[PDB]
Amino acid sequence: KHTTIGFKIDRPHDKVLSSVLKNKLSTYVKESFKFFKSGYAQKGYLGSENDSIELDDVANLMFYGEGQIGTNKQPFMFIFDTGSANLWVPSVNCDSIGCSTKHLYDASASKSYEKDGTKVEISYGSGTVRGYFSKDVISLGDLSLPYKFIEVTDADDLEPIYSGSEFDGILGLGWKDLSIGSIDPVVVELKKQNKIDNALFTFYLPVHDKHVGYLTIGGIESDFYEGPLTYEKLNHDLYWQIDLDIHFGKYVMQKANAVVDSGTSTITAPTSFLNKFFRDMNVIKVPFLPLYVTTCDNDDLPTLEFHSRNNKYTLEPEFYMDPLSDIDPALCMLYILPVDIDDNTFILGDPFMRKYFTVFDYEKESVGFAVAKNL
Amino acid sequence: KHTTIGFKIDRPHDKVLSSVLKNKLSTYVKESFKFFKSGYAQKGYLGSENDSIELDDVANLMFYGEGQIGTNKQPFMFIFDTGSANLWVPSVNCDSIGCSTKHLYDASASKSYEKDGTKVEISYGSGTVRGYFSKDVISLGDLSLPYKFIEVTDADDLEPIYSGSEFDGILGLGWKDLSIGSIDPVVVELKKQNKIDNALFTFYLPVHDKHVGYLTIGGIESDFYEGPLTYEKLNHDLYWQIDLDIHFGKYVMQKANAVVDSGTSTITAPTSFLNKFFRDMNVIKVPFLPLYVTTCDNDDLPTLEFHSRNNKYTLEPEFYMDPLSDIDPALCMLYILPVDIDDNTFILGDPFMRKYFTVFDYEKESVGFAVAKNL
Repeated sequence: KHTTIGFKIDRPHDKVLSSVLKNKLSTYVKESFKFFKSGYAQKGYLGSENDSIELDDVANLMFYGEGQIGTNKQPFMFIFDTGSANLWVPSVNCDSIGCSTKHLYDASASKSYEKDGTKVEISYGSGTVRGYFSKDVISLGDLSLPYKFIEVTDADDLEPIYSGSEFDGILGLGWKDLSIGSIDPVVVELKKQNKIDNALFTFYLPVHDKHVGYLTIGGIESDFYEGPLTYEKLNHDLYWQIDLDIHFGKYVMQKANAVVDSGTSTITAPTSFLNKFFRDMNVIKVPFLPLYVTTCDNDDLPTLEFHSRNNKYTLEPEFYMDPLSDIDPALCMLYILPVDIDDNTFILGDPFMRKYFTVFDYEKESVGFAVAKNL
Repeated sequence: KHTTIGFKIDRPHDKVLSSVLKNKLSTYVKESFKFFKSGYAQKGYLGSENDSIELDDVANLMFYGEGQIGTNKQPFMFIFDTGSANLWVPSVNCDSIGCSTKHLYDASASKSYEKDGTKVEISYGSGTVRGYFSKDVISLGDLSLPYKFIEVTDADDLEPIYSGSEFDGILGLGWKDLSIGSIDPVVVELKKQNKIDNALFTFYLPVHDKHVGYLTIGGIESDFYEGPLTYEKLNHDLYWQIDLDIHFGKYVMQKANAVVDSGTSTITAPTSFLNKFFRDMNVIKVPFLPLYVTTCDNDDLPTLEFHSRNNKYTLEPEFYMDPLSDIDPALCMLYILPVDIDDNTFILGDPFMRKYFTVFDYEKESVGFAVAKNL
């Protein structure tokens, strides 16, 4: 009924596990864990100021390569960003060495191009791009619309991520125009132009395949979930985040800020909060590897809880643990990592959304949750 | 000619390595080193706020020799400690668990015992003993004098080192500190009572028997050194501390304070200074073990230099490293540790004393160094 587009996910731990096998670091990982099990060193290690998780360690990049712009169907690889409204592609006029390997946009080749030319710059966490506004028809599956996007002519300040990544541009699934302008995100614009039923999108992330996800635009496919669909009002005008009381075992943070983001590869929690939980659960960090590890048969590990005013969400260990099958199947890595955004911000990333189908509704200014149906 | 007393030497790294072996951590040590010298993550690794060197446990060298008290010459093993000015033995009145295996002083069995009874608490490293003052005849080699010392009645806070080591008490070869007590240390008192030629003592650690050393009291034995013997005036009133410019390869600290110490198993250096040197030399800390390791075939390791106003002392790599023969004979441990004791302060412990015959002169308020005679 509603347009569904498949995407692929670049899982950050895949290159880490690859490196571990390639550099013969399996024994190092195993002995590191064994060392805290030898009881020699008392504490159990959870990292340091220099040995800590960074935002890049939890970036779950969502790639979509079927989008096209203009009458001559110019192809691009996009990544999704749930944190902003902007859509941009690199210009044929971009002279950056980063642009030399990308699919470029050529306005002169599209009969539906409409000039704007207003100079603009936008900044992400990984850097800044500059260019100017342009309008043309963007196609995403069976949806097409004239849309005002940014044509990037300078991507020098998006280094080293840009030249080292396989995307051309970014497609915004958030609220905030990062520029001086106030351009609606593409899902809102689709609704404004009467091309979809409602200004909403959903994420279905199949539990059986962690490298794929599905984005549905314009309405809810009930085949994706079972049981109640429940909504939580956003606690912010510009981001998909909500208020939740969050329980990690006996540790509770009341009225936490929970960001819902399929672009984050793990659950994240404030470092001080998570370290108390991990210490109790005999979880350790492998020194200078982005890996938190415990035994798979660890029967202290609880079902996480997330309480709103009216609803209660839970996440069983099977969703936030995965065995290190190529190292030692008795050892599991955890998909809960420490990230300090502020005092009370958690991110409900990929593992949460493998259990819960999610609805992002611009009209209702709410996120909806339902237990995903595994197909 | 002058009184020479032999002593046993207890080096703390032997206990560390025995524990590594017993706990089957040899592979952990080797793989940890292989990980970090590989430089995969960074040019690590040198510890952190959550992986630190603890001075008192890690580097507690013990020289211990025989002494007697009382007219029935009750025998004790004393630590010969240049960092303190107290003399104490455990009392028959000590009911501490740790005292149950020690030689205990019995005042009632000595005709020359004179009561005092003033109660005191004195500290050593992270530990303290409590007891009270007594006076009796102390015998050291062929010397004998009436002396005021402490009978310890509570050694509970000197655990676990007390019950884990062979010594009974401690003999102070340091300076009187009136904020602790007013008793002149035994070597000063011996000269006061005209029982030795001069208020000085020396240490000789012959290389041909590494588990034994020699304390000489009252004068300098020519048999123990070769070449010139040069003195350095103390730059402190309470400690055997001197002013040096110190070279660790290309890293130079001007106006360093260096304490010569019979209770320290390593050279110690300020962390920021030493870490620069270790990074350059591919020296790595084994995480959560007090071991700094490199390959034995490391040709970059330099002869350390110690410059005073008039003299220059040096310490070749042979003195500050040793192969880890029972773990991996291709790896060597370094006897240099990062400890922040105070501004610009280094300790010259065992590795320095193994090259240099050392003279501690109370009258000249100086230390003296000469190359020790070893065939």
